[PDB]
Formats: sequence, structure tokens, C-alpha cells
Amino acid sequence: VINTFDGVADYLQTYHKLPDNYITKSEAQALGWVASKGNLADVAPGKSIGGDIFSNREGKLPGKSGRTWREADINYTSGFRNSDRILYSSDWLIYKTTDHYQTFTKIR
Ligand SMILES: [Zn+2]
Repeated sequence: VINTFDGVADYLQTYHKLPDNYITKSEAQALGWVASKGNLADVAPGKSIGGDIFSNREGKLPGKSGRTWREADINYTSGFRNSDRILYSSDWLIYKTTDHYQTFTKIR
């Protein structure tokens, strides 16, 4: 499983896709994920949520015409989701948050 900041960041910039252990929120819900029960690891063993579009409403991440942002969960194994996320753009800038999207720092 590749689910660390460095592992995922380097996989994205190389393969231009998330590794195989990621599924989107819609895919997890269809499989039986119920957020309030913390059951992802029971219904989709070895999977983490990732690949959804991140709005960037607050404008915290750098914006540019034609740039889209997406997110993925980092460090997840089981239980409720944590506060760690990787943020990646369509042009391969990579940011991290460990505080539920309040602050970001560049890592690639
Ligand atoms: Zn490619």
C-alpha cells in the first residue's frame, strides 16, 4: 500500500495518477461506506479515499486558468478518516495539509 506523503507525491508526479489503493468518495459509498460509522476498512479493505475534485473556494491554494485541484487521504489504515490530505493540481504542484484543510504547505 502506498499511503504516505512522500510515497503518494512521488507516485503522482511520475505516473500522473493515484496508486491502486485509492477509491473516490462515490465509489466508497456505493460499496457500503457510511462516514458516521467509521467503516471504510471493513467494506473496502486496503482502500483509502482519494481522487475527488477539491473546490479551492477559500482561494488558499494558488489559482490559475485551467488549473484543477484534487485531494487524497494520507496515512489512513482503519477507522474514521484522519486530518491528513495531499492536494495535487492538474499541473503537478503538490501541497499537504494536516489540519483538515485549514493550512497548506508545498511539498513538491
Ligand atoms: Zn502521464
